[PDB]
Amino acid sequence: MAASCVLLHTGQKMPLIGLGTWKSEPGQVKAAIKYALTVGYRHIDCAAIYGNELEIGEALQETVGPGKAVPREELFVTSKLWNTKHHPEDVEPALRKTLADLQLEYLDLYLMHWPYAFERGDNPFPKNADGTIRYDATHYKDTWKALEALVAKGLVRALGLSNFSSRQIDDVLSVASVRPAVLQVECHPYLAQNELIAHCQARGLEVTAYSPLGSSDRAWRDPNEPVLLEEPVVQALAEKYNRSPAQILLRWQVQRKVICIPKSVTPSRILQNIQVFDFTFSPEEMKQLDALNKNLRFIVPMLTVDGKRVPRDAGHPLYPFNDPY
Ligand SMILES: NC(=O)c1ccc[n+]([C@@H]2O[C@H](COP(=O)([O-])OP(=O)(O)OC[C@H]3O[C@@H](n4cnc5c(N)ncnc54)[C@H](OP(=O)(O)O)[C@@H]3O)[C@@H](O)[C@H]2O)c1
Ligand SMILES: COc1ccc(/C=C2\SC(=O)N(CC(=O)O)C2=O)cc1OCC(=O)O
Repeated sequence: MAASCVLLHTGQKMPLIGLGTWKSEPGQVKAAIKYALTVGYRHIDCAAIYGNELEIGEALQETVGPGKAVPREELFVTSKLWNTKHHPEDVEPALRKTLADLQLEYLDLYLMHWPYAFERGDNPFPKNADGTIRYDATHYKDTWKALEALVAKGLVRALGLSNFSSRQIDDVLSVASVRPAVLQVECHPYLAQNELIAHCQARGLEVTAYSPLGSSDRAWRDPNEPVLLEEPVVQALAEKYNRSPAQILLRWQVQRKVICIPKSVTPSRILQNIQVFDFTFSPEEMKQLDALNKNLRFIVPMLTVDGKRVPRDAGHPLYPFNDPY
C-alpha cells in the first residue's frame, strides 16, 4: 500500500487515496485498475451506473485474491446503489449484480448514490412523456433498512451515504441500526465542505472527496467558470514544492484527513496522485488554500429536455444541495 489510511468506526482501514473510475471506459479501465494496484493503490471507487464494473471485475479477478498478486483482504472496494434500485425489494438484487460484475464475494463499502429514487426497472434514467425524470417516492430511510440486511448477509462490510445533506444524514442516523461510516461528496478548494465535514466528524462519518481535481473533463462545462487546476495559488504552490497542481489539490485534502478518489487512466498521473504523503503544507499555505472556498459546485445532475440543457433533479423536494449544507 502506497497510501496511508483513516480508521472507519467499523475498524476498517480506508486508504486516503483511491482510484476513481467514472468515465474510465470498457477497453481502458482494466489497464487503469491493474496499473493502480501494481503501483500500490489498495482502494477502488466504483458504481453500477458508471457502466464498467464488468470490466473492472475482470481486472480484479486477474490481480486480486488467492494465488494472485494482491490479497483480497488488503483491497478496499466501494460501490454505490443506483437511483432506480431504492425499493427494499430491489436492493439485494442490485448489490448481487454489482458483486457478480466485479467478481467479488463482498464489498468493503456500499453507498446510497443519491437520497432520491427513480422509477423501478431496468432503465437507469426512466423518463416521462415530456422527457423529464420519472421519480419513485421510496424514502431513503426505507432504503437504508434494506441496505442493513446486506451487512447481515456478509455481502457488504460497511455502509455509507453519497450526496446527502446534513439534515438527511441526521434523518438516516435516527433510524440506523448499522451506522453510516462514510459520506462521499464533491469536495476541493472551491467547495471546501467545511461545515458538512465538521458535521460528519461529530457523527462518526469519514468524508470522501469526489471530483477532488475539479473534474476538469466533465461534459458541458461553463467556459466562464474557472478551472481549479489552473488556479494561481495552486500553480504557485506546485512550483514551490516541485509537484503537480493535482498533487497540491490532493495534499490539501489528505492533510485535512479527507479521503480523495481522483480518477485517471494516465499511468503517470495515477502514480503521482498517490504520492501526496511525503510533503506537508505550512499553516500559512493551508490558509491560502482555505481562502479559495467559494461555493462552486461542478457536479450537478443535468438533462437535455426540449432542446435545452437543464438541471435533472434540482427541483425535487429531496434534492440534497438546497439546504446550506
Ligand atoms: N458519488 C458521486 O455522485 C460521484 C460523482 C462524481 C464522481 N464520483 C467519483 O469520484 C471520482 C473522481 O471524480 P471525477 O472523475 O469527477 O474527477 P477528478 O478525479 O476530479 O478529475 C478527473 C479528470 O482529471 C484528470 N486527471 C487525473 N489526474 C490528473 C493529474 N495528476 N493532473 C492533471 N489531470 C489529472 C483526468 O484525466 P485522465 O483520466 O485522462 O488522466 C480526468 O480528466 C470519479 O471517478 C468517481 O469515482 C462520484
Ligand atoms: C454515468 O452517469 C452519470 C452521468 C452524469 C453525471 C453528472 C454530471 S456529468 C457532468 O459533466 N456534470 C457536470 C455538469 O453538468 O456541469 C455532471 O454534473 C453523473 C453520473 O454518474 C454519477 C456519478 O458521477 O457518480
